Amino acid sequence: VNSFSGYLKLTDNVYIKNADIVEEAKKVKPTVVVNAANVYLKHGGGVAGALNKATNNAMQVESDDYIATNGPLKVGGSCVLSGHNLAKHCLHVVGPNVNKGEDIQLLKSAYENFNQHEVLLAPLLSAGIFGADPIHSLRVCVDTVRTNVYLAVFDKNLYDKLVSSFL
Ligand SMILES: CC(C)(O)[C@@H]1CCCN1c1ncnc2[nH]ccc12
Repeated sequence: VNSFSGYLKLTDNVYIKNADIVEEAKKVKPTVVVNAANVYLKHGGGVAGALNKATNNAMQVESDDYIATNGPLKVGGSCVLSGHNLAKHCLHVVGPNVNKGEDIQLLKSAYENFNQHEVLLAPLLSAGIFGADPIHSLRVCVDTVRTNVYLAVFDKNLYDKLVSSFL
């Protein structure tokens, strides 16, 4: 039993809700919140910009030190950093950005990072400003993640389409 509330159950391990991931994290304080990161950990917009803003830019300061030490992530890769005031940890995961010409096949690799964590709050990888089809991202999530994932979908209209079209 966990403290996630109001989710629709899609499969044995995947749950979905129309919600702002920032407000969800602040309420639940999950062990792991997933960020929709880029390889530079430059948290400018979308989920990343919103999460970072909610940390008063502390996420960006920590991220800049991480990059200065380690260099950029790989597309499809991840790193674990602090969750600041939002969660214990933030798993920064880089899905392919179609608006940069990146290979959508890397979306499965991106979701594989979730399997290293028993329970996560997360957005749909590569959706929104990353330019992929959210229906496809949900399918890849369900077919790749085996741990317990609670998906927050910001746009109510998109949420209804994801639910109604889910196979
Ligand atoms: C599918 C996406 C890209 O993840 C959705 C579609 C709109 C934005 N986005 C978000 N989802 C959850 N929490 C969020 N907080 C700020 C933005 C945001």
